[PDB]
Amino acid sequence: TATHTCDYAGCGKTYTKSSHLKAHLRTHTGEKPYHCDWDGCGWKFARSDELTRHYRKHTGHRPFQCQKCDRAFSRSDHLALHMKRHF
DNA sequence: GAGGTGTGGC
DNA sequence: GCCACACCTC
Ligand SMILES: [Zn+2]
Ligand SMILES: [Zn+2]
Ligand SMILES: [Zn+2]
Repeated sequence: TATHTCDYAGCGKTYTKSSHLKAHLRTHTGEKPYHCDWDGCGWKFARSDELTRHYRKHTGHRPFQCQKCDRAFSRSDHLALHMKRHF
């Protein structure tokens, strides 16, 4: 039940929220509103969370620490898969 | 691990 | 719109 349809070149992809469609439309337009501000870096991204992932390459930030060993991860889904190895 | 992206509470 | 969740593919 998706009411927000993409009307670009007969794409037809449909989403549940308008903000989802607006983000998808960037695949057709090449718009990248989220700019890395790291010194000397000119990378830009269509989604804010893609920029977050990029910043963690600059900072080495790994917020998701495994509570059963010393390993840490930049993303929760990486940790979740690793945790299965403990059980 | 990384890239891409569909989803939904707020 | 922000943000992280969740899943697929490589
Ligand atoms: Zn489209
Ligand atoms: Zn950067
Ligand atoms: Zn572990």
